[PDB]
Amino acid sequence: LAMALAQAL
Repeated sequence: LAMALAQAL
């Protein structure tokens, strides 16, 4: 989850 968000932003 943390990674998904980091990449999205």
